[PDB]
Amino acid sequence: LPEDPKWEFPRDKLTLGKPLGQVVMAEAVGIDKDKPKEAVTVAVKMLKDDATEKDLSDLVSEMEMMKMIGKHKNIINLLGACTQDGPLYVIVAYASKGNLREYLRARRPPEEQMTFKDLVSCTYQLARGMEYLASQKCIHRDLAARNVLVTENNVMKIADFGLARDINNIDYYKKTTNGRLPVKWMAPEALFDRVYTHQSDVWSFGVLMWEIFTLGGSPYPGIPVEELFKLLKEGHRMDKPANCTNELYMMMRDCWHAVPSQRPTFKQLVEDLDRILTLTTN
Amino acid sequence: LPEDPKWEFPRDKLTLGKPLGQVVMAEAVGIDKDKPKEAVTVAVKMLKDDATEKDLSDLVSEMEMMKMIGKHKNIINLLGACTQDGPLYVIVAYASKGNLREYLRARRPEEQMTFKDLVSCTYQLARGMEYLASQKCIHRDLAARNVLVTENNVMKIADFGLARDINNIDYYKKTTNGRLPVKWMAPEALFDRVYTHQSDVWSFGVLMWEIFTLGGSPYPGIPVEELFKLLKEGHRMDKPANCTNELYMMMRDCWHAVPSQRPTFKQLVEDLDRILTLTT
Repeated sequence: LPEDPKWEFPRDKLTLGKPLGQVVMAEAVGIDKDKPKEAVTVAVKMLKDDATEKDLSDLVSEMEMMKMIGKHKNIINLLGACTQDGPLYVIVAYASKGNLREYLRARRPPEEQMTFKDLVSCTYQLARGMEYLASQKCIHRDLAARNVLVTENNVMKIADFGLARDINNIDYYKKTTNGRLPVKWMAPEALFDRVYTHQSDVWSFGVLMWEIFTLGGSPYPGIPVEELFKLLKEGHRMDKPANCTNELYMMMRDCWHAVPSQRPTFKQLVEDLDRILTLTTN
Repeated sequence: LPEDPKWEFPRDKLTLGKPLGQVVMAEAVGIDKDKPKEAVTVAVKMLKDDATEKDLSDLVSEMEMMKMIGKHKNIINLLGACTQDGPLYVIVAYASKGNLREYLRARRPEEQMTFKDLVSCTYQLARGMEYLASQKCIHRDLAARNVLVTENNVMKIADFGLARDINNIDYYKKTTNGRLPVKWMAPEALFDRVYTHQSDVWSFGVLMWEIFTLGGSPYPGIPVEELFKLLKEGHRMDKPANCTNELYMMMRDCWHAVPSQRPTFKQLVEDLDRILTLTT
C-alpha cells in the first residue's frame, strides 16, 4: 500500500480491545494531534482470518472513500489508518450507541422510548449526511438502518462506505453492476438499467425512513427477495408505518417513485424534514 | 427459475425451524419417496433478508453444482428444492453434529479424539475430494468450517457456493479467485488466476493441518495481508503437535509450490488408506 503520511497512525500507539470485515474497539493514544498524550477510544475495522482478496480490496476502497468525502457532522469520520508493515487498520470515530437498527429496536415501547420528534430529527440528520454526500459526487449505494451509527449524544453518523463510489466510478449498463447491493433497499434502476445515481440513494433513503418509523422493522415483511422486484414493478410499496403521519409517509412514497427524477432530491428532503421537525418543536 | 421436476419439493410438506446465505433446520415430509408420510429432519439453505442479487445467483449455482456432482458417502447430499413461486430453498441432508471445526475444537482435551479418529476423519474427506475430482469439479473453498459431521461421525464435505466445473474458470482474468479465503487458497489461484484439482489438494493440506490441530487457525499470528509473500519465500506451517512425521510430510506435499508436484486425491486416498489400516 502507498505510504499516505497524513493519515498513517503508529501501531504502537494503538491498543486493540473488545469487538463491536471485522470491527473492534481500541485505545488510540494521541490520535488527536491536539492532545498528543491523550488516549482516545476508537473503532478499528480490519480483515478477518478467512478474508479473501476481494475483502482486502474492499476495505482499502472503503478507507480511500472515507479520505475523499471530507468531514461532516452526519458522517462517520476517519481518524487514521495503519497501512504499513502489518494488518491494514482503518481507524474511525467510535459511536457508543452502536448502529441505528439495534438502537431503534432497543427503545421500543414495553430503555428510553423514542418520541415522534426524535424520529423526525433522526431522519432530518441522515438527510443532511446524504445531502452532503451527494454534494461530494459520492453515491453510498448501501443506505439502511444497520449502516448508520449513533453517538453518545444521539448524533446520526452514516457508515459502511465499502460500497460507496464516485458518481463516475460505475459501469453503466453492465450486467455485473450493482450485483452486491441488498435488494430490499435497492432502487429498481440499479438492477433493471444497471445504473446508479444520487436519485438511487434517495430510493434507499425512503426505505431507511420506513425502517426508522417502524422503529427498526424489516422492509417488505413476508416478501421474499426473489419476488420483490416483480411486485415493485407491479407497483407494490410498503404500508404507512404504525404511528407515522401521512405527510412523512407520502415523503417515503415519493422516494419510491418509479421515475428517478420524480423522487425528491436530498436537498428537498432536508428542507421538508427541517420544516416538519421545527413545527413539531412548536 | 427453470422448472426442474426431479428435484422439486412441495412447499406445504416443508416446515422451517430453528436456525443452524442462511441455513435453518426443517421438517421435510416424505422427502424420502419411499416413506411418503414420514417427516425427515433436513437442513434448508435460503437467502437472507439483506440478500443481494449475487447472493441469489450464488445460491442457485450452489444448488446446480450439487445436482451435477452426484452422491457419495462423504459429500453432504441434495435432497430437493423449492424453486417455483416463492423463496429459493435448497434442501440438504442434516448433519446432526455441526461443522468439523466446531466438532474438533469441542472434543479437545466433549469426548476427546484419538489419533485413529483424526486419521479416519482425514481419509473420509480425501475420498470425498477424490470423488469430486473424478466428477471434474473443483471445490475452491475446502476447509474444516466447510465440513459437516453427521450423527455417526461421518464426514460430509459441504458449502458448494464457490465450486465450479473444471472448465468453468476464467483463466488468467484479474477478477478470478477473488472470493476464496486466502489462508486455504493455493498460490497459483492468485498468482496465475487459475484453479485445478491440484489447487484443491493444497487447500486439503491446510484442511489436514486443521484436523490435526483439532481446529487450529492456519498460519497463526500471520495476517492475511502478508501471507502470500511468505508463501512465495517458502513459508509453510510447522508440524501439528500430535501429528505423525509421515502425515506432516503429506501436508508439505500438498503444499508443494509446483502444482503438478503435489499428490493427487487418488494417491492421497491410497496413502491415507494405508496409514489408517496400520493404525488399526
